[PDB]
Amino acid sequence: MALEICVKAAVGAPNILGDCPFCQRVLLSLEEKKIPYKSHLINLGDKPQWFLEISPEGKVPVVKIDDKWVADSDVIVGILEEKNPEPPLATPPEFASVGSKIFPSFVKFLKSKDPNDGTEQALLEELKALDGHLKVHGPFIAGEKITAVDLSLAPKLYHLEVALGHFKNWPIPDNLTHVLNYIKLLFSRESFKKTRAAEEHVIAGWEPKVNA
Ligand SMILES: *SC[C@H](NC(=O)CC[C@H](N)C(=O)O)C(=O)NCC(=O)O
Repeated sequence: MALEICVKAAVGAPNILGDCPFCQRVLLSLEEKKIPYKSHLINLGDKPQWFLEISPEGKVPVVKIDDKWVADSDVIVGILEEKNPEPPLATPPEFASVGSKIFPSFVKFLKSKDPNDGTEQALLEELKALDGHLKVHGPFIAGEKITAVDLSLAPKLYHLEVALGHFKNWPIPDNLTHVLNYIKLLFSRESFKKTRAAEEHVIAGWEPKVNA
């Protein structure tokens, strides 16, 4: 019965969330559904021994759906948006084609040993290719409503705004007229606003993950 979820505790502050935007996806779909769940803050620097019985890689996120474990957040989202008591949302439209390039390229932006100044010249055209069709639909990165492309990207855009803001506060121009207003929606709803990490505890989670 029920839903139990294991998620990133902050570095040094085990009672709050820190850097794992992949955990923030799982909170986002549960809070869009408003469905009852139970959350377990895992310290990744000192992992509970029983946590390997839930996640064989020792990673977060991992969940229990009806007490049965599921790891990796794109698989966890795939099962939650297909096999749950609230309506299923596992429908990827055309926005998943560009969004699946943005998905790793915005993690590589936060790991830009390979220059971000050269990478950004592709990211502006990735954002234009998404935004040019999203401005026909209006509100969300999957179109008229939240589906898999918001669940793939929404916490990663807020994580870029915070963690890239610490050294290269990269502006979204008003020509990206969906993207620049969609970032303001991350401070709203149950689905985005409840999932917002403490912003120092994103930055102090992300620094060693420029390397690791
Ligand atoms: S976010 C911190 C690490 N998790 C992941 O990177 C999850 C990637 C998956 N494909 C996903 O769920 O989407 C993590 O748990 N690191 C362990 C550590 O010891 O820090």
